[PDB]
Amino acid sequence: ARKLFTPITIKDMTLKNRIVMSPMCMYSSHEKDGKLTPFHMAHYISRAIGQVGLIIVEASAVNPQGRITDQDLGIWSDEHIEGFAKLTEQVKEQGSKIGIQLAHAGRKAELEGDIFAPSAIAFDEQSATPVEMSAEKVKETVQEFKQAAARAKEAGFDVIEIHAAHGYLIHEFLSPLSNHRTDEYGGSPENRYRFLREIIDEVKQVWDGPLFVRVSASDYTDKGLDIADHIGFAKWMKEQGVDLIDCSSGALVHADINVFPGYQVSFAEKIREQADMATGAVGMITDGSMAEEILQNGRADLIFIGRELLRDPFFARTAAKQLNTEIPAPVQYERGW
Amino acid sequence: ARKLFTPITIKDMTLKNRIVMSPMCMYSSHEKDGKLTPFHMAHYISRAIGQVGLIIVEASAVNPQGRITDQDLGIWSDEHIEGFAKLTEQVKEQGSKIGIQLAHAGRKAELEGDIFAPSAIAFDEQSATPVEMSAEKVKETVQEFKQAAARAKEAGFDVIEIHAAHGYLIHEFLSPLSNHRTDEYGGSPENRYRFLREIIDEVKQVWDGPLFVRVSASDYTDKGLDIADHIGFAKWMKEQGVDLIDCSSGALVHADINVFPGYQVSFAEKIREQADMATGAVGMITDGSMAEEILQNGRADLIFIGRELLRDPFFARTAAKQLNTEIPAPVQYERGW
Amino acid sequence: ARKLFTPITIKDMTLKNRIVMSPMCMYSSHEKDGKLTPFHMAHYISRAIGQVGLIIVEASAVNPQGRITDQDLGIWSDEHIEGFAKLTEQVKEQGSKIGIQLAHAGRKAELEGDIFAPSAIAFDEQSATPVEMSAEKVKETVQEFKQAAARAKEAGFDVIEIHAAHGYLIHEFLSPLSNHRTDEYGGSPENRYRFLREIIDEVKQVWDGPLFVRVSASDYTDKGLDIADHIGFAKWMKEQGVDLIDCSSGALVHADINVFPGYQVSFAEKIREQADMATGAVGMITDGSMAEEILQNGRADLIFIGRELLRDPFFARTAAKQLNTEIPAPVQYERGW
Amino acid sequence: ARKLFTPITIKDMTLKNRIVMSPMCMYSSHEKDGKLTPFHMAHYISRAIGQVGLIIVEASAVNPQGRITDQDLGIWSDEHIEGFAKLTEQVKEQGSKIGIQLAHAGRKAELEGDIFAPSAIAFDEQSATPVEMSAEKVKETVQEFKQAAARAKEAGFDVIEIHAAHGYLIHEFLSPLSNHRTDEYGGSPENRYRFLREIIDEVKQVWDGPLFVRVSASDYTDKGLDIADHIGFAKWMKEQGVDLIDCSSGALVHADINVFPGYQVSFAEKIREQADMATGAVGMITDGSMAEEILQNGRADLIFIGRELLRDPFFARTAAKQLNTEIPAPVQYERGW
Ligand SMILES: Cc1cc2nc3c(=O)[nH]c(=O)nc-3n(C[C@H](O)[C@H](O)[C@H](O)COP(=O)(O)O)c2cc1C
Ligand SMILES: Cc1cc2nc3c(=O)[nH]c(=O)nc-3n(C[C@H](O)[C@H](O)[C@H](O)COP(=O)(O)O)c2cc1C
Ligand SMILES: Cc1cc2nc3c(=O)[nH]c(=O)nc-3n(C[C@H](O)[C@H](O)[C@H](O)COP(=O)(O)O)c2cc1C
Ligand SMILES: Cc1cc2nc3c(=O)[nH]c(=O)nc-3n(C[C@H](O)[C@H](O)[C@H](O)COP(=O)(O)O)c2cc1C
Ligand SMILES: O=[N+]([O-])c1ccc(O)cc1
Ligand SMILES: O=[N+]([O-])c1ccc(O)cc1
Ligand SMILES: O=[N+]([O-])c1ccc(O)cc1
Ligand SMILES: O=[N+]([O-])c1ccc(O)cc1
Ligand SMILES: O=[N+]([O-])c1ccc(O)cc1
Ligand SMILES: O=[N+]([O-])c1ccc(O)cc1
Repeated sequence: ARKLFTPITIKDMTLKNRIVMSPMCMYSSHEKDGKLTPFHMAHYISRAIGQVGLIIVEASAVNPQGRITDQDLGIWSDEHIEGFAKLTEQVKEQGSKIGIQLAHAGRKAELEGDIFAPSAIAFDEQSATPVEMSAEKVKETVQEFKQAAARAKEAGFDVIEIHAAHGYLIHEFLSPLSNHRTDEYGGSPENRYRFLREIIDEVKQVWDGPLFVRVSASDYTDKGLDIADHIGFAKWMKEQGVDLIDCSSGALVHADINVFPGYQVSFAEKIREQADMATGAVGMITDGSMAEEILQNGRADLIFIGRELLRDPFFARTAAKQLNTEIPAPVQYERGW
Repeated sequence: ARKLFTPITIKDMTLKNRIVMSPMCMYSSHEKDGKLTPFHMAHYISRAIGQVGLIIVEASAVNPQGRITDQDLGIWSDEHIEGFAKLTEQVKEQGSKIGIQLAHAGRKAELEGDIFAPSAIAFDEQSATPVEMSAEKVKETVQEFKQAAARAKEAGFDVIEIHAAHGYLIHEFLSPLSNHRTDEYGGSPENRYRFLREIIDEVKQVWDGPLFVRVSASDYTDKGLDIADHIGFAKWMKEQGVDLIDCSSGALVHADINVFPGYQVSFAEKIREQADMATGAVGMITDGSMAEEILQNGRADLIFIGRELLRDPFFARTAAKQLNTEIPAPVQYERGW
Repeated sequence: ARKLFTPITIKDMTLKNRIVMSPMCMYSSHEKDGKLTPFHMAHYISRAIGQVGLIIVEASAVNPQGRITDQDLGIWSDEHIEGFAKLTEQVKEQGSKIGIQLAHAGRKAELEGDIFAPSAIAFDEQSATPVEMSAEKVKETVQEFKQAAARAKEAGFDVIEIHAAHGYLIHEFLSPLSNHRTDEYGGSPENRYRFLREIIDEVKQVWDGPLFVRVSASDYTDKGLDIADHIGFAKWMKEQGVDLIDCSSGALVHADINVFPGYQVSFAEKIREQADMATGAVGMITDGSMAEEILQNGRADLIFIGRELLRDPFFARTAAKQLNTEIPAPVQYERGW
Repeated sequence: ARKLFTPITIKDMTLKNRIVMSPMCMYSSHEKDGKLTPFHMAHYISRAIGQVGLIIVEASAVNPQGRITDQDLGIWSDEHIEGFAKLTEQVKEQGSKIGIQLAHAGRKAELEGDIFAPSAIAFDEQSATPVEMSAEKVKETVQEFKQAAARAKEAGFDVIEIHAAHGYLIHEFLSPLSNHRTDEYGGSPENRYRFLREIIDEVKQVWDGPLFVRVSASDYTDKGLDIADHIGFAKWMKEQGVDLIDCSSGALVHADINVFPGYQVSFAEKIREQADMATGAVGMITDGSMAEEILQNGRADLIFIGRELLRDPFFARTAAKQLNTEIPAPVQYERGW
């Protein structure tokens, strides 16, 4: 069978195909309490019916002030467990595996009141200046990722992904453009990586399953991080037990980015080869032919699909047809697929 | 703009477009009690997110022995109201109108114990011979359609459709091939239509909203019903206040049917023109071009889509693209659609 | 199989499928002598390689002053025979049948010098007033259609189509909006039809093969011709031996026309049913599903494709795929189709 | 504009886009004289009307016994000039540039009589054993490529490509699996490359325009040539003035090849980077998205399309639509494109 529909096993978790629903914020928690709503249930479960191998739930805040907006999903309270337990059970029942992206928006948080970051530097001219986290606060945040991971495990998730990309809190600590700290969390690449290092180690104390980390492989800015920097971080993550690196890019600050089909694939290929780390490719991949080429030419291990899954929830079927192959259909739709 | 995406008003109900999700059994009520399950919620709500103007819920039995299978949805108990109330609230919240198809499988019921029909004539060689309904039993069944309609209203449905097609109970009374009764419910076309006439009148005593009736416009069999007979029934339904006739065909008995794109459209066009009744076209309609042609040439008023919505839940978007036009996307998917 | 790809026989001509390349002017006779050029050869022959059942060559003038533009093809001289003979030989060699549309632009001719029409009435504000043809001039023109038909036969064409549509000379005589004559060629519907009647009879004196006539089934204007008038003309054409009526519409004068997929199909269906005449459907038909629906529901006998064949010369292949069926490919492309 | 539709200049020749019609044998010279036929004219010219930037004419034999079949095109006689001159003139008139692939089938020639190769080793068990070319014959063949190039120049071609791939004569000399010669044309990579070296140098004495060379970048066989070998040959070709290397693979002998979308792209990327040579990518590239990715990620300079151009002669238009961009349409089809 096509590589796109060939299984892969990661830490006891076996995915039936290589299609992954990339995490995408829905801004639909209208009660502003970070809880799930019927919309979220239908939104996610429908792609499970659609045969996506792994569905990654949108950025879920580990602290209420770490939300991007007050409509974001959260996982900062035990009260969030009940809802997530229902979602994981139903997604798995339809045949898919499910993961959750643990997040903290840092200086890009669009909330009232003080927002936090490694240094008091605003995202742009239209944003509020964040408050520099005290060492105590940085360590409490590490514990919040750990506590959130514990809740995710209890809720039944198969995979946990750490959001270290798109200019949010962890990415802010990683890049010299946003981190000007003078303590143990700033300076050398070792110190800039320390926040992520501690998060990974603490999460490992409560979670032994598949662990993914999403990164922005380049800042596309002078004096910022580039692929060489991320190959270095990737080697350190490998040593810590990270199973796969989800390769995105940009958004730390505004930058000129040449966007085209497969524009972020070179990052996934370089990290995979140089860091001997499994990688996820993402970025304007909209058909089965490109997905297959990426996998077959050894550029990545999983194909993350975002916007095409918003246009076509049953992308798996469409891709199978494009590749002239067959895949199992959800039982209820056998007479249509 | 395109007619397919132009609003239409029926009674006090306005549909935002003319695309309808044709009723389709999901055989997913696993507890065998006719109640809804999480799968049903995701299945239906996802097409509401997908912008379908009107979603018609699958055949729902008005009596437990009227189910096609023990895994069918039901509406014979007040215990069914709670679940349906949640479903209608969520589908409408996503922007669509919702209907329910009231049904009774008659001699095609696949259940243990006696099954019923107008006459003791089996569907085929592999089916049990049904019990001829006594006149009182027929009247009790009319009351059950009435009681089911009352529950549908309480649950919040916008439209009610009577299932008088596909060889089920009502169709069985309508056709001389299956109705050999010699009492008030058999013989002349008027008497064969009496059961449906009484159901329509009783339903109208508890429901004043949009009322649709789905028919099989031909039996494709010698001595059976043909389009001329249905044009006649349509005129009577118009007099009774039926708002639209959903035009399907066949299934009373096995028959040779030439299937092709738009194979049932001639039924919708003839009933529309000769009975001055709004009609719904259904049958191998899979793209926006054909849908627009049917509406623009005056062959039907609503376009019912079945299997294409199982392959593409977001058919509305696909059709809009095919017609080189734009439609509103669910707010959450604005950056993908 | 699919009706679209089932053979059909007209007289002594059998078409391998029911797809027809609608006549389309290319304005490529640069020497202004009506002769063919290399571009015409590649343009037409490529659709023969593409498996179109019947290819109809663009409007070819029967008199030099009957051209739409000085870049049009012509068939008014024996000097035109040599070129056409080469074209018919090559198109037929590739497996298709070929026809030619005999024409005269009348008052819509864009040439220097006097132009002719049934009455001295200009097409519009930006057009020259035509000279009213004397009775003798009308008779000379009938002889020119006859002489052109004889040349078409000598050149090897399989079908001859008379252009009686789109506001050109013959259509001008047919409509009371443009024909105000008081002699034998004007007044009653019979007299307005006389010019076409004589052309058909004279052409039949030199041509006994398939004869098509393209009409504009409606003027979409008050006091102008409508489908009822054309059903009448169709009955007369049937009596005269015309084999098929190619159903287009409009262009006699400017008018508001609602265009959409299959907007001219009702004309083909009504003429077919009421005049018992084979018809060709044309007008925004761009896919195999609609083509099959038109044929299966008995709305027309041949499907004429214009613009979609300019976008996709191999539409036959595309349509076959859309209908989930297989057709023979040109031998040279067996490893691609 | 998209890179796929961005120009590129090679030795005074400017291509308007990066789409190239890969050379494809048509086996249509029915007179067995290597001359062009109307089919060839329509076949090639239609893709020029279709806006392909560069059209490469199929393998054309430099010696009659170098044909693959007796139906192949040839360029071994001055009599072939007349026909080619007409083809180049007409393709250029439609807006495209045109090239020709100079070839000699070697041991894969399917002709009666002795066939030639560097060594007496058959292609497979179903093929005739070739005659080992004498040194005199090898040198005469070099002169035939030179003489053929002179004819191509006189005929008006814009580009000349040397066929050194797919197991034909030149490839046979390059690989140790097929070349066991003990003279100056066999042994070391220098001697195995000598035949090609002399062909390039002699062709340069009569042709100063764009020069392409198509190679099979791997034999996919133990002890055969691999990408490392071809990177080496590429460096030598660069020194000799070759402008671009058309990167194909296989066919020297039967081998197990994993075929998938873009399966030969790694060869084009590696040769481009390591030999600093412009390259052409080819192999299961069927859409504009993949074509754009290949160009944008710097994997090749030109995108060669074979089978998709047999299915869709107007691939350029399709690709433009897929990339959401606009390109000029042939004047005659402005109302369709
Ligand atoms: C509406 C929307 C919401 C998104 N939310 C998230 C998110 O919560 N976490 C994340 O890592 N990326 C997020 N992304 C980025 C996507 O996951 C994905 O990486 C990006 O769209 C590139 O892929 P695509 O071209 O397949 O859409 C979002 C994108 C969109 C359009
Ligand atoms: C899985 C499945 C379930 C169906 N269930 C119902 C039903 O409950 N009631 C009904 O009236 N028709 C039912 N139908 C018939 C469809 O509503 C529809 O009329 C038919 O499929 C023709 O349309 P299509 O070609 O768009 O699918 C069902 C069809 C399928 C394939
Ligand atoms: C460029 C062009 C040239 C045409 N030339 C002719 C012609 O010579 N004769 C004719 O009867 N119709 C002519 N037509 C009308 C077409 O044959 C056809 O009936 C019309 O485009 C409707 O079909 P379509 O939607 O498939 O294109 C032409 C149309 C176009 C766009
Ligand atoms: C019918 C046919 C004829 C071909 N003839 C030639 C040829 O003359 N010269 C050549 O170098 N390749 C030839 N090829 C190989 C193609 O040019 C092309 O490299 C191959 O099909 C891979 O690309 P594709 O997937 O885009 O078709 C031919 C392929 C086919 C299917
Ligand atoms: O809402 N969005 O567009 C987002 C949200 C989170 C993220 O990581 C990237 C984009
Ligand atoms: O839409 N859904 O999938 C749902 C909706 C509500 C619910 O309680 C469970 C699942
Ligand atoms: O399950 N099914 O296939 C069905 C069920 C009901 C109906 O009206 C038609 C078909
Ligand atoms: O393009 N073509 O098909 C042609 C061109 C020239 C010719 O003499 C015959 C056919
Ligand atoms: O050039 N054109 O657009 C035309 C030419 C002839 C015709 O019958 C219709 C349209
Ligand atoms: O005919 N064919 O399939 C061919 C011909 C020539 C070539 O280089 C490769 C394939």
